[PDB]
Amino acid sequence: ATKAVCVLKGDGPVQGIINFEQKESNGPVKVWGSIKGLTEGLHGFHVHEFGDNTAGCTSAGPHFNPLSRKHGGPKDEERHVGDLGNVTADKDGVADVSIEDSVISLSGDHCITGRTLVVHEKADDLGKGGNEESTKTGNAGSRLACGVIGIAQ
Amino acid sequence: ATKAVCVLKGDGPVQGIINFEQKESNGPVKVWGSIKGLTEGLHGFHVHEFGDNTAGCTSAGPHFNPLSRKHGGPKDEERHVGDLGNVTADKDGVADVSIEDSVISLSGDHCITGRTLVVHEKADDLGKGGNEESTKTGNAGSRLACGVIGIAQ
Ligand SMILES: CN1CCCN(c2ncnc3ccccc23)CC1
Ligand SMILES: CN1CCCN(c2ncnc3ccccc23)CC1
Ligand SMILES: [Cu+2]
Ligand SMILES: [Cu+2]
Ligand SMILES: [Zn+2]
Ligand SMILES: [Zn+2]
Repeated sequence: ATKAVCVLKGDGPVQGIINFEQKESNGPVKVWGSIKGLTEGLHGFHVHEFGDNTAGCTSAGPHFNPLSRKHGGPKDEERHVGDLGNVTADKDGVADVSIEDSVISLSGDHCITGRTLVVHEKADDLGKGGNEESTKTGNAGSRLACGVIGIAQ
Repeated sequence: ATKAVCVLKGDGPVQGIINFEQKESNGPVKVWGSIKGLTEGLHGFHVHEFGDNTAGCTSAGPHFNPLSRKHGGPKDEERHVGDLGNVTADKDGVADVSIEDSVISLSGDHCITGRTLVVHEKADDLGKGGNEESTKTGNAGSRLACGVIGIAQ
């Protein structure tokens, strides 16, 4: 298998740890971990293009989009490679994450390693919000925490 | 050109920013930036194998060594791919870095993107210290600051 990992930090209380594992080349990637310090509800969760956090999470640029598509949800055909939807926090501010995604990869042109995982301020509307920004960012707002996705042992 | 970047942080006062640029595929890589908060003297400077900072800089593992060689300096034929020698701080605590290396790459099997850059506690002896550890780590001590090397715009 191929493995990757991301430590999420920002300027506020949000922080987390997310693991990625891919059994086979071109097969699905399991994504799991925990994020804390959140407000209750949905927070957009995306791989952004650049693994640059020079100036904070803003430096990571737009959602990772090697296939030239519009923004969507992870269950949509029309989506960015980096569109992993939302994580959902309870009242305690914790999101336990355990999903599988077929579009991200840990090798090749869909590879997310060396890019930035970001957890956002607000819900991602998954492109269904009825404005142009919806089909670009999902209207998920600012970047609460992020980290560069790295190769794991 | 291909570009990458790394934000160095840790538990202490050391922090920095390092840029990488590779003009031609498989060509030399320019490495430049600044590290502050260092004690006066040499600090070992390496790409480590993993981009895992789960538990801090320790999680990055040994030096990036795809060819299973012994530790050396950047000028040596016998070196780890990640062996970038030392950065050198004055009394101001600053090392202003400007290196070119032809062994590291931002593509291929020697790609450093997705791995961890680390600045160490003390001098790297470039494998000339006369003990087994010299030939593994350069006796450069603990990990003051690190970050995952990411794809840049
Ligand atoms: C509760 N935990 C302990 C075992 C580590 N965990 C996993 N390990 C390996 N692969 C996974 C794939 C999908 C979801 C979780 C895991 C689960 C976290
Ligand atoms: C457009 N680019 C990134 C920053 C500017 N560039 C540099 N390249 C290489 N070394 C440097 C050392 C100090 C300051 C700037 C650079 C040229 C490539
Ligand atoms: Cu996003
Ligand atoms: Cu090192
Ligand atoms: Zn998107
Ligand atoms: Zn080494």
